Amino acid sequence: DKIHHHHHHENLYFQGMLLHLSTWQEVEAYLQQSKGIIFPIGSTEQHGPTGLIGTDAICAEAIAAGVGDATGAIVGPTINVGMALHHTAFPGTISLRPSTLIQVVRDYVTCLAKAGFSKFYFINGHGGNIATLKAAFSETYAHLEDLQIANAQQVQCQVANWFMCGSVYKLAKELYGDQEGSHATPSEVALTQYVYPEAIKQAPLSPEVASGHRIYSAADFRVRYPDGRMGSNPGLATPEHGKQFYDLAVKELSNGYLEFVNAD
Amino acid sequence: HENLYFQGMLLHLSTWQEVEAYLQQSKGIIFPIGSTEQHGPTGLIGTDAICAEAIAAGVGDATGAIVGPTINVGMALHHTAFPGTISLRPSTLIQVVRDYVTCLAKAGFSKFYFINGHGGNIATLKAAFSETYAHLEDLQIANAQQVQCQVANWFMCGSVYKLAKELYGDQEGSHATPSEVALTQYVYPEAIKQAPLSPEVASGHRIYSAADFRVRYPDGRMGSNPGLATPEHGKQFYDLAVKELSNGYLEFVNAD
Amino acid sequence: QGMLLHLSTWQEVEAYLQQSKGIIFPIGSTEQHGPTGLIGTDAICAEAIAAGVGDATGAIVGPTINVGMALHHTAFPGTISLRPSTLIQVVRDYVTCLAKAGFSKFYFINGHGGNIATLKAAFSETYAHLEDLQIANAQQVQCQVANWFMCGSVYKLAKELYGDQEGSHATPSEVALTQYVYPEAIKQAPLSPEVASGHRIYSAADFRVRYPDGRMGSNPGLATPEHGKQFYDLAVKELSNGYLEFVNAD
Amino acid sequence: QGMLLHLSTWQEVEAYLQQSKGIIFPIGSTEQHGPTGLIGTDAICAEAIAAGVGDATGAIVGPTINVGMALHHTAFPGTISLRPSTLIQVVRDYVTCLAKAGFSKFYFINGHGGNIATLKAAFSETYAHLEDLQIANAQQVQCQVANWFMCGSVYKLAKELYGDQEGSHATPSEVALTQYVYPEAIKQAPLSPEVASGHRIYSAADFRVRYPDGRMGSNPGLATPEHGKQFYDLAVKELSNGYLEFVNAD
Amino acid sequence: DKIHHHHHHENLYFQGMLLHLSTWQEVEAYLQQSKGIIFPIGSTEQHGPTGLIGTDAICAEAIAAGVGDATGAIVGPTINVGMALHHTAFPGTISLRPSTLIQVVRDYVTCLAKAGFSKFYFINGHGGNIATLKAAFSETYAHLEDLQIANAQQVQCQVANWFMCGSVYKLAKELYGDQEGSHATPSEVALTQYVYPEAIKQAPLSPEVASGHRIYSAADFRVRYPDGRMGSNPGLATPEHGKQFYDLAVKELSNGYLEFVNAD
Amino acid sequence: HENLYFQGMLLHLSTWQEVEAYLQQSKGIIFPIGSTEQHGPTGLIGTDAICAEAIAAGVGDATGAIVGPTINVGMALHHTAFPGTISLRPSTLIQVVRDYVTCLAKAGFSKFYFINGHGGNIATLKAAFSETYAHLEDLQIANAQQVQCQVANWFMCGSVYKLAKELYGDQEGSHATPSEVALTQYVYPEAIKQAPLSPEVASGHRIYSAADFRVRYPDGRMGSNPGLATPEHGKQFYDLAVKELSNGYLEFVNAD
Ligand SMILES: [Cl-]
Ligand code: NI
Ligand code: NI
Ligand code: NI
Ligand code: NI
Ligand code: NI
Ligand code: NI
Repeated sequence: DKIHHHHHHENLYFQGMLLHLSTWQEVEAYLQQSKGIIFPIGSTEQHGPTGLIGTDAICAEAIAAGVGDATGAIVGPTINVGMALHHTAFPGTISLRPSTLIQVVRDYVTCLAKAGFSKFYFINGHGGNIATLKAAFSETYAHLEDLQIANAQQVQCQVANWFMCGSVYKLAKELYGDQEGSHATPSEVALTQYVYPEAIKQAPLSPEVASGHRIYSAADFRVRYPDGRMGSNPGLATPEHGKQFYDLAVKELSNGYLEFVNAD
Repeated sequence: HENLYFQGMLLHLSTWQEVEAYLQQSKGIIFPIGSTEQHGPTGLIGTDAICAEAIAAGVGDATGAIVGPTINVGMALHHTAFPGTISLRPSTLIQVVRDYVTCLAKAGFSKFYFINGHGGNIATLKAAFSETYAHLEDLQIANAQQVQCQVANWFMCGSVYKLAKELYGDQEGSHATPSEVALTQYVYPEAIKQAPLSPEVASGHRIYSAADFRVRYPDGRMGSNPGLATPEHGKQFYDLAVKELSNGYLEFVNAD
Repeated sequence: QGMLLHLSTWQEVEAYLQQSKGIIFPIGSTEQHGPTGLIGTDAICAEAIAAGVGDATGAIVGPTINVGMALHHTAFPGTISLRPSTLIQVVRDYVTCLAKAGFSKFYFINGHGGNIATLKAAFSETYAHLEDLQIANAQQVQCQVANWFMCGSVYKLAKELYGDQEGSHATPSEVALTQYVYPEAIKQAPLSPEVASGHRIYSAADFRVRYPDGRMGSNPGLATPEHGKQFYDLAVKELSNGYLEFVNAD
Repeated sequence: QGMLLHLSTWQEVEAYLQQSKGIIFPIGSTEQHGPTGLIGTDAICAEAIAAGVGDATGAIVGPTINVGMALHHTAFPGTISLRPSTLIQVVRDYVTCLAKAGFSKFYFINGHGGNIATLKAAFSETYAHLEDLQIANAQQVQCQVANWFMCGSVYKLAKELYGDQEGSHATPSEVALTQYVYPEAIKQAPLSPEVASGHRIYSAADFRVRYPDGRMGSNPGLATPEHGKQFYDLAVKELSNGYLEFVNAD
Repeated sequence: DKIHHHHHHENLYFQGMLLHLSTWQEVEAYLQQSKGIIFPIGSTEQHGPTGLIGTDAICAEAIAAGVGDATGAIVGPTINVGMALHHTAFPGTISLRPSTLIQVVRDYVTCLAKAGFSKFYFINGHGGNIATLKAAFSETYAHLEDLQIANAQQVQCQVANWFMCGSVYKLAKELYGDQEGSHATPSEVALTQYVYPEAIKQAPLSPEVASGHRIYSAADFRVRYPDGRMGSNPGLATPEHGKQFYDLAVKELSNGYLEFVNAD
Repeated sequence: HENLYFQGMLLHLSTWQEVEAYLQQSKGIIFPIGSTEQHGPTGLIGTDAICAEAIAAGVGDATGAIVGPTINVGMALHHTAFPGTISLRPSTLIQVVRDYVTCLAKAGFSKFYFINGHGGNIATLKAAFSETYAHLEDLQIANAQQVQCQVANWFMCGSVYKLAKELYGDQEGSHATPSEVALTQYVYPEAIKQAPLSPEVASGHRIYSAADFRVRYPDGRMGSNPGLATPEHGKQFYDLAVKELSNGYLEFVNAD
């Protein structure tokens, strides 16, 4: 079909309750039952010769829709561009400054907190967002207090990193060992291959890959990691492994969301 | 029978090496930009992002453009008294646009075509374009003088305005319009909403604070009867918009 | 009838606020207007029109915003511009101060097309800020921009007198108005026969490549001060009616 | 001799820049000046003095910065103020635009004491910004603020005519100068015999508690326009000499 | 003595080479030999009934001076106020916004990078600074690139958290067990008692202490942790334990600084 | 023989419960604010922070004030062409001051006395005070109308200026002065520096860009012979400053 030609993506994403496919009256009705909302947050950045530039957004989005569906949580629109400053020496990377992302998060949370949302669960696909997100939460809490927003004291934000789930790390170790690496990992590439089997990329991977975890300026990054991979053999990925990572991430983060939303 | 061949690509479904190859033949990129805001009793909160994203995909598919990820939240401050609206400040959106365009300009992109679904974004976007040009000059980005941004508003296309007037007349209105709701019904037939619509609807175009807005427009509609929308009409709006914006994109990217 | 804020005492502004909540700001720009045009053109037009509207309506007229969003003209010497982000914070500051005192109808009489997008962005920023601050009248505060050069009567007279030679910048209509206001500062300079048509505006460096003498499509040699008085009187009449329709609306 | 930037073409500014790198900005404020003082006082004084200095020196005079840092006066209706942070970004924008064109001696003729600290902060911010941007003339760019009310001759005449009744705000010297410039706008209003002495300025709410009619220590009833002309002529002479010593220094 | 009445502090702090006790010519001479600089970073925040409001700054400062002395590193002036937004419901807490701290770090690093410093080792005493600091580094790298600062590509920042040293955690476990907690910990209080034996505080500690690690708004924080402690029995601290923590932290972070400054 | 009794306390050496008790009797707090900047061939980079911090400690010790932690980096942009200078932008320092004062004002502090060692901080600090008052009003902080900030510059004390003129005459100068270097020698006798000082020193008070500053003042001095400094002179400056600022603090905190 002309409009809808990513069928695996559509099966995974168009489940549960998306904010974008709801009316304001439906959101008002939802808010009688729950004050929780899930934001998928990723990145638009290089993922080596074979990785999708959207990998982090693709992963977060797909898992978030799954968690929404499993928990009854409303799922907001995906934050597609985050803090990816160190990947800007590769073309197609888009990044905000940390200071810009903090203001974006502040704006999102303030609008929704005024409506009565108080449990904000960010399902994150990009390690580089973690620090800025946590900073943004702190900035946001102080802003809500300064505004004397009615529910300010109740408003809570948490980031859940799908790639830090214990079930996910344990499977990646079992399948890929010390070739999982830190960026353009076979686990995340596996997941993208499951969501978008039509976009599986064929490209050579140099047989030696730069290792280590050191990340400074964009210019330094590309010198250290010339093809953009850190330590990783994404050629071990399969869409079958991808489904496994999807199912583990959704199960573990459904429990995590429910523990969050049900906590005081 | 027919085949389906897509000219362009989603940035998100491309590798850095595919982007590099692309920049050898073109310096253009399309961004769909919408909004997450109330659209009345029957309208999707995502309407403007859905319309932008679908049209932008169609234009990419007909022209060869790389299409970037959808900017899903925009300048919707006057809609914040209805739950589910998310808005950036204008000042925040200026810095987001500045950040997007600076990163891609450094890579050699120079023609940024924003396909917009929300009239509230227009002023802030144009302001962002001016701010960005001056920033690119300040940083002495190698291609700064060649970098061009344009906003194309699907709902201002002459063929769209004309078809809306034929189909809906004075019941098109200004917000939660049957033409935009019709497009969302075509795109997502299984998300078509049923709710009551009061027969009298507040008219006029005056928009100030969020709290004033909800008093003037109690259900969220401005002048509109989105109950007139059909997915069949939707397909006509899609086609008209994609044609016109495909020609617009190509006229822009090939201009000096 | 009308008063310049600058020529009023605070006690007079207090007395004014018992009878009206409206204030007019002239907003222009400091930018090149071709070989014969004044760098202050947009400020001059806006200031003079706003004074006349004040006189006709009894409105209080604030001080002229002389520097606006003119970034695309900075490749010509004498241009002064704010960043859009700066002008947003300027407008937010102006309106917050005056909203706190009781003003709630802000009518910006604008002389520069480059300001419009940034002003509309500034309005939206300002409404959310007044709500954040819980300013007493926040919900009633309204801002409107009125562009003298988009008045129906002004556009019509421009089209009748100059046709396609009006163009988009350094226009004979605005130059005519400035000749009327400052007959001592009427400029004579060469005007190359060739002038770029089209409306494309990007970086400042690109703008001067496209529009080498600073004009966009215009023949400002057609301007006379007699035409200038007609534009003045027309803009004052139409924006006097616009101001009153605004301040009396709900 | 001197030219208003607003009444010049870009070609005239280009010709000017072959002979001089200097520009004068009048900077004032929009704020209460007691029962008899004009809200535009500081702008009016600065604008008029700067015009006269331009005439005497051949300097180009930029458009008047009409709204400055007047936050402590916002409990009185009609005050307009920028935040210091906003005024910093305004000055940075002005000077960056003009430095790029070749201007390198920026002489700010100031009418409001409240601006001084923010202007000096703005200068320092601006120098670092021009260095960050590697603007061609960055190292040569200099800004100076000249406060007409701190001119030695002005202070002296004020002390001779008014003594201790000069005070610190809504002063007879500044009011005299405004009567001279706008004889049509001379105000009459009651002036309570009691007026607070002392110089303490904190929040806007505290300021109006301390200075209930807006005056600080002043008897502006002493002002005449004849005194106003003396202050005008003195400020023009001293700041004409100050401008020339500035533009000719290394 | 009248001017100098904190003698243990002075013995620990006035060693090695402090930037503040150097001329510009001495700094120029230093830069021929090394491009590294240590910043102590702490916080000004409540530390329970018995903890010093300066604890995080006191700890970072004292350890940084020790590391400077052991390594030959120049030690910059202490960043006394950081990101402590969640402690503001207790009087005497001072905090920056994350966005403000990012600009502070950007300004410090830009000035020093222009002079030729390229290895910035932040010895941190406050967990709440970590996210904002990492964000600030990223913002700073992109700023240095935008400025085309001569050494931009070489400039590296790292944060080293004294309380996350493996030798420190291992001693705290051995001495305090599960009464170490997360805030106003006996380990950090022990360290302050060693640096400032004259400022040892006597105050009652409620025998039950709120546990858990959840931190949201300042208002929520004080409800959760009424005396300001998280999980901790700082009454187990002694100045003798303090010396041990000081010596372990200096040894481990001297190795960490040397590994950092000597790395490519 | 003599005893030493200190009236006030360092905020850093106090508990939150001691601060609460203190706020029952006083709403005053002192901040030492200095700078990290070159001070010529013989001057400490920390001079302004050292002088502020020592004087502020002395004032606390004589008056009962709580003294906050030293603001060690200030507005020193014109000193950045000499290595070891650290400066905030004025705009950054405004937000730092705003953040400090907002947090402490919410706790009930209302008299903020800044003991300053660097003339370059004065303009930015005064600007910060105005910005902060407006911010406190915007936030409707309970004590906003009572919050007062003052800057006291030790080097502008009448008794300090007078003693400097007696001791050093026209060789005091404007930067890296013998009076400030003398105070640092008294405070830190073991950090006294020996380096050559050219007998001719550039005079005048003109300060613009950092690069201009180094051309005008090649060794960093403005008009000064800091070789005249002794720690004995230092003690006199310390004593004079602490007396005058102790009276200043008490006059401020007890004023309406
Ligand atoms: Cl982190
Ligand atoms: Ni990834
Ligand atoms: Ni819409
Ligand atoms: Ni014009
Ligand atoms: Ni005045
Ligand atoms: Ni701690
Ligand atoms: Ni000094």
